[PDB]
Amino acid sequence: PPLDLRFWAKERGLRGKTYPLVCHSLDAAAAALVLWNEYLSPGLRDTIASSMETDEEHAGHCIAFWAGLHDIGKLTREFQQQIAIDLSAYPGEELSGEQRSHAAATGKWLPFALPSLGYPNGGLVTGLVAQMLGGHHGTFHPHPSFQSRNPLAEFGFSSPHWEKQRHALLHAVFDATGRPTPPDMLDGPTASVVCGLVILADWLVSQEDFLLERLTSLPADGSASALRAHFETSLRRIPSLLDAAGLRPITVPPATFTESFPHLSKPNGLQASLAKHLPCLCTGPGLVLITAPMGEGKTEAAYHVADLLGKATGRPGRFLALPTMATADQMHTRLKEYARYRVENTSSTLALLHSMAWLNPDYAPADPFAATDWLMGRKRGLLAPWAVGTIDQALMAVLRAKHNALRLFGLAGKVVVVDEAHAVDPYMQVLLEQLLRWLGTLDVPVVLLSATLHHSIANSLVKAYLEGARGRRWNRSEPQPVSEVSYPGWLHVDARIGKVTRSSDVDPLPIATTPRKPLEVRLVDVPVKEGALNRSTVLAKELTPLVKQGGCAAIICTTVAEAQGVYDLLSQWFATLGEPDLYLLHSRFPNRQRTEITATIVDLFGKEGAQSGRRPTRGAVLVATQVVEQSLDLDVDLMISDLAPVSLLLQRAGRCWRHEHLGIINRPQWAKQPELVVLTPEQNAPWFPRSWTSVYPLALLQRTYTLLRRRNGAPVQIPEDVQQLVDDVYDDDSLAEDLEADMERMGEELAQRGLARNAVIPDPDDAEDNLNGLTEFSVLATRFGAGSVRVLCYYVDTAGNRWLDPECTVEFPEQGTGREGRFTMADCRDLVARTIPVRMGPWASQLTEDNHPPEAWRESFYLRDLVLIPQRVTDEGAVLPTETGGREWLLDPCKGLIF
DNA sequence: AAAAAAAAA
Ligand SMILES: Nc1ncnc2c1ncn2[C@@H]1O[C@H](COP(=O)(O)OP(=O)(O)OP(=O)(O)O)[C@@H](O)[C@H]1O
Ligand SMILES: [Fe+3]
Ligand SMILES: [Fe+3]
Repeated sequence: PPLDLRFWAKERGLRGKTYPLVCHSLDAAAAALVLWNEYLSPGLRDTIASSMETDEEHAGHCIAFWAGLHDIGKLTREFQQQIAIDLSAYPGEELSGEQRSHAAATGKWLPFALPSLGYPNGGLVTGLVAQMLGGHHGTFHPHPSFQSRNPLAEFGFSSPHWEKQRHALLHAVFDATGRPTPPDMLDGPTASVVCGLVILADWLVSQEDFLLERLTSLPADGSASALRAHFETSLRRIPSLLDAAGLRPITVPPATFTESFPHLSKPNGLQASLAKHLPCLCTGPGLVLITAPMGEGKTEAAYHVADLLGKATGRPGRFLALPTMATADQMHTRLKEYARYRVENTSSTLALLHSMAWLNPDYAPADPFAATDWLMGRKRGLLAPWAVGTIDQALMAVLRAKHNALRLFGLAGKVVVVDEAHAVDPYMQVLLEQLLRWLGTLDVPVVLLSATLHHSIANSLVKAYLEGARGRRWNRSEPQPVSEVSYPGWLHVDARIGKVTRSSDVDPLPIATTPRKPLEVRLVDVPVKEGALNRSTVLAKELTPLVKQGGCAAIICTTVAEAQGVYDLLSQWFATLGEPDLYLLHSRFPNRQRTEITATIVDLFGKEGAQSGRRPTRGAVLVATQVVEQSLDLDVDLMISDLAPVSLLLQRAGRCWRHEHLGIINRPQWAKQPELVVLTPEQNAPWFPRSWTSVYPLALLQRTYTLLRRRNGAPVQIPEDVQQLVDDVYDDDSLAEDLEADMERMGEELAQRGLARNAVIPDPDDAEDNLNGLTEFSVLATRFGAGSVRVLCYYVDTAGNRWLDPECTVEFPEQGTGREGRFTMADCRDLVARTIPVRMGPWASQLTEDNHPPEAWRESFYLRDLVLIPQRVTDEGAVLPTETGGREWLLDPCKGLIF
């Protein structure tokens, strides 16, 4: 029949005009086709068409055709009546009162009209294909159940009229994408990825510019050719939409190590053995597990590994996963330059992905690889050709929430690399395994970078990759894929056969790293007052040789109020000198402050301060919480930690003479050997302050302590005794002599790993025929725990007006400085910098209205959920600690927040 | 009682 163009698909923002539903549908079908050819990785396209068991011109045409049917659900009365419309020639199909999403309806009508064209009635293919189109807005719906023999009617689709036009529309786009015949196979994992494709497509033709332009040349009627005109017009315009979005693939030409990295003069022992023995092993899709110490160039190795795996799997896309927004920021630069160096001269962006990437002004817009607008959008990030972000951005592809199959699509065409794997806790590990699981089944090649990593984990990781690859999980009988991990050393995994080639099997060197002097480890007992450590005594003793001959020392404390006491203690102790330098650094400083301290600190004690002689010849001490453990270019002559689990101590203590080998540092006399003094309480099973049992499992401290007393002051070889210490503290049972406390630890780990299984999507086997499991729940974390809120201290005079400074001269912003007083990214960036991150606890449940921000701010994503912390200021101008949610707060200039 | 991450069509 002649398909009437009165049926619309868009009304929003057209200035009273409407866009016909055929036209939106074709547009989508075009965009989906273009995508297929020009955007998707070659190796991806193959994985999909292979899983459909077909050729690609065909595969992309079926995909082209489907994607056009995504909004067919809009052809119901419930949807089209919303705006003014004359449906006098379409009686019947009266309102139900159900209010079905058009998407759902699409998923509902499709499985009983697709066989018209050749699809298996009840065929898993028809099953999957209509389910994934019905989920074209990021929620999947269950396969339609029905009791009669005429479900098209059971589901509402009952008018002969309306049903011809649904068919006309069905038929129109069938004609356009070339009447493609149904594939034989299609499964869940492929179909969710194909979902992402359709979604990206619905988005690209949904923009107002595109639409308003197409709005000037609407075909005059439903004729197969008026429509073939339009389908061809849109076919023509989509590529320029890719270019606006910075979507073109970043393609790097094959090269050696030395060619890729001209600048790097000498390859690393590790690097030489990778660049040599991997080209052969990279037969196709598979996994590389690299593991080695700090500063051993793994990033550079990684960029390379990726490229071999890149050619092997038709995958130029890049995602590099990092443990913090910080380490991501830095690495964004490292890869942007690597791209400028490597790309052939001849508009594809390179993305920064984390919550804060708007507040970076060197990234976000107001150059090739420059971030574009469109790509700045909310879930899009992972759709960029290359991209570097936090690991959380990727695990969000395997939690159960909306658009996780967009997130999957993005990850699919790329090589993916996660650094500092060792970082992840039990909760995140479980999330990762399942990502690795789903990437396994999807032919995406994977790189894992780490420092020393415990074996159980390494096993579990690659095991997950292989369970995904082959399509069946592991047996209790089946012989574990990993039994020992070598530090340093690498490891390759093949998809085709699941062969775990180690380093020791392809080459016997052993891998060369930096040579460095054995670390001293000194258990030092400490007296106890009121449950916590009084350290006054032992501090005067260990840092007396600093106050005399100079030096660089670092004191690490388990908690924040601790390292604040240990700063006061030290601070008074220099007021007596009176004429070393003294620094404090934890998580509780306003962002603005935290940065510059970090800056000063990685200048003095950093590698750039030895090379520039800026390293302080007078004594210098730093007092830190576990902030030290992440991303700090430091080097200290002496270090003194409180006990932690060994894994953390050995990384806390990687800083000591981290740049000794450069021989560009004179160490003080007293600084004989690289030393870690480790505080511990004096006893009366081993016991610890509650504040240590609170952050670390009592059992884990107790083991670590005993694992050290088992050496009696013997030194730790590096990098040779490190892996045996990380494996053993967990593995040995004989280190545990409190069993209640050591069973609590194992229970608490179950707790976390358990919660994570509840967050995650299904194992791909289980999603073989049913996508509905993917987005179904009843906000999900990428991290176990209560989390942090951000607080902003405002100051209040007795009037009391509100100020941003204790000097009460910068009025509190009731408004912004953009047009109409809206807040801006520049405005938020400024504002956010005075906010400080405070761990959720009972206090946040007792928040009065003067802790809840101005109404102007509720309209801003960054500012919306800020908690305001008042700090009263006297008439004589003094900051008093102030009541807020049942605890006294005081932002101190030199110490940070204090509650 | 640590640190760490976290409106679309
Ligand atoms: N041949 C080489 N040997 C040692 N270092 C090198 C070499 N070539 C370059 N470097 C530099 O050494 C540093 C090594 O740090 P890299 O970026 O590899 O991180 P890493 O400490 O090795 O591991 P991670 O990625 O976890 O930080 C880099 O700054 C790199 O510029
Ligand atoms: Fe839709
Ligand atoms: Fe749509």
